[PDB]
Amino acid sequence: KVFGRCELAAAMKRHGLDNYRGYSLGNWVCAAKFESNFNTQATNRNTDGSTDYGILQINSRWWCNDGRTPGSRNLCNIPCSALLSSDITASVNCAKKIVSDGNGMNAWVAWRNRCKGTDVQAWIRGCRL
Ligand SMILES: [Cl-]
Ligand code: NA
Repeated sequence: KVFGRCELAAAMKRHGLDNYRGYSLGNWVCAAKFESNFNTQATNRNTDGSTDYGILQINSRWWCNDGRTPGSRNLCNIPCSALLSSDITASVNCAKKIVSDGNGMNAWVAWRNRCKGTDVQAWIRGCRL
């Protein structure tokens, strides 16, 4: 599914991401544009050989098991495939655990490289609040 911008803003608020560990809702919406272009089915290869999955692009080396990444820890006890669904619960439960891993949202290179230091409110401007 390719979520509409305000549709995704609405969903992440439902699960309690607005201001989670101090990161305003718009930082998450901003992360989800640039990681995946708003698409729950997104999958990408990293060099280290790991793959990034879904809306936020959760990585298989630590975070979910995909069976092809040596040394995977499956720190969300989850199949990476389940994070491509249309129901973003698993991707949020896991994202809550990553962000809480100390380096915050800097765990997302597109957040660092593109969201951070910006007016992350443009990402929810027009959302019915
Ligand atoms: Cl932080
Ligand atoms: Na893993």
